[PDB]
Amino acid sequence: MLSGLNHLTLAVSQLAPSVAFYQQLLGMTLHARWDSGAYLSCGDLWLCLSLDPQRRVTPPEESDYTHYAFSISEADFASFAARLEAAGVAVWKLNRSEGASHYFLDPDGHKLELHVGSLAQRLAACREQPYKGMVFF
Amino acid sequence: MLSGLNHLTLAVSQLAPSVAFYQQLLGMTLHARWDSGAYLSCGDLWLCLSLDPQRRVTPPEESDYTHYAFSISEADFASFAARLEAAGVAVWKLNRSEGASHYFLDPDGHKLELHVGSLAQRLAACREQPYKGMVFF
Ligand SMILES: Cc1cc(CNCCS(C)(=O)=O)ccc1Br
Ligand SMILES: [Mn+2]
Ligand SMILES: [Mn+2]
Repeated sequence: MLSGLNHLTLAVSQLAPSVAFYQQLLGMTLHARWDSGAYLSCGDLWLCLSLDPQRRVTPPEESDYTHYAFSISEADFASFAARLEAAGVAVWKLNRSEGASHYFLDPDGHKLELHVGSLAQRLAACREQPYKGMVFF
Repeated sequence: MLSGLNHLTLAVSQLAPSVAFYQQLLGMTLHARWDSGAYLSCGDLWLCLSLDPQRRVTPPEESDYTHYAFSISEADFASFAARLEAAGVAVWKLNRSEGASHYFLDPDGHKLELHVGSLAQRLAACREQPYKGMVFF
């Protein structure tokens, strides 16, 4: 059967600024870089950045809600979000509809998120403040 | 400090066929569903399906290379690929890299992959046969 996410691959329009964003700004671990891509890790996550001439820099109003959330502790969340804000990182959402989250964009407009909490914690919170029509299995 | 992927959220145009795809076809566990979304798990992966009127059913020629790969064992790979084929699931790429990979599309055209192999395995292969311009850290 399927056992988890093997890797996340993001198409990027310019390799160097994307590597800098994920490694320097977000603090992910850079393992390899070549003319057309890079491999990073974020804890157990394998992230690939793939240089793609088809990737467009996409404003958030032009893309759907597909997004990628990274885990951060309650102790680190606010200062990390504030550092991104002070660095001029663009945002895409303000309303906290799924808990403690900070919504921000990568250089190509990929929709990213910092989130505090697990799925179990989100289910427990939703039992008290459920989304409309919610059923739990 | 970021510690991993917290969740992957896919925007979907029709919630029922997307739930059927991820739960019934791909075997993920459905934890909750509401009028505009669902939460599933696949091992450690927290997957959210979010009903989004902005999601277009997108042909693979019209999207970039961003994609989401799920882990499967080598022993299970061929029968899972055959299950997807029986269900008429379209393929968007042939494998030409190390480790088994099956590249398939979800109902809205999200680019998915089954992959056998870790980052460590990929890096080992790359060290022996580096991509053009490849540098390691
Ligand atoms: C830091 C780094 C950069 C590059 C890009 N070098 C570009 C050189 S040129 C003269 O063609 O502009 C590759 C690997 C690492 Br690691
Ligand atoms: Mn989210
Ligand atoms: Mn891949």
